[PDB]
Amino acid sequence: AHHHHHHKMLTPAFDLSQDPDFLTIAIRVPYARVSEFDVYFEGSDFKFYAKPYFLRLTLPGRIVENGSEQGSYDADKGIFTIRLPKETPGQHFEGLNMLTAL
Repeated sequence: AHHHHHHKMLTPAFDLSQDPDFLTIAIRVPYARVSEFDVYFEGSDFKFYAKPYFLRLTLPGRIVENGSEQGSYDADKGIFTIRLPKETPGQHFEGLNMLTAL
């Protein structure tokens, strides 16, 4: 037997990874109705916009603003990736596996 639970802006699924220089956020946007996306970051705050998607995260550490962030999109897979430079090089961000949309 199957039971489905259903609980409009969408919150996108996403996957996180890191190395000592960057935090990488890969955002699943298959149902995007735009081909232009906007990202804002400030300290540990992260926002991503692409109608109908909105994603806000509080990151486990801070990101530096110096224009060195790296954005790219894969139209085949429907995934936007942003690499965000760590304010403290070598800081290992903890608990990424349980980070959840604000």
